[PDB]
Amino acid sequence: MKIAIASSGTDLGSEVSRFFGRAPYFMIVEMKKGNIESSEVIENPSASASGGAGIRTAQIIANNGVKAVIASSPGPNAFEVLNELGIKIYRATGTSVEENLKLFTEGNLEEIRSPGSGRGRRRR
Repeated sequence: MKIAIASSGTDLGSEVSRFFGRAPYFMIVEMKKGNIESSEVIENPSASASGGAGIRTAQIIANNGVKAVIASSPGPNAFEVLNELGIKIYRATGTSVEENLKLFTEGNLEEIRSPGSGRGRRRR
């Protein structure tokens, strides 16, 4: 279970920045026993040059094991793929990264998912 805070700046000034679209600063938080065991931050490579990018960084967020993605992208665009992926989507109403961390440990924020193995209806 890894919690990833979109934007979140790089220190303690960018409180969630604003929205999640091309934020070249996705903070990664590998929580283990309710105690952040690793707090790092990865910046985007060329968010202002490649063709059709920004929300494409999501594919990479899933390759990092980020089972949690708290962001505030404007529209179901990002939440659309994160859903077809199978990861836990999260919404960032707006508050701060420091508080967001302890906020995920209490399941305060909201999350959305999309299971594909429900209602067992086998033919036989």
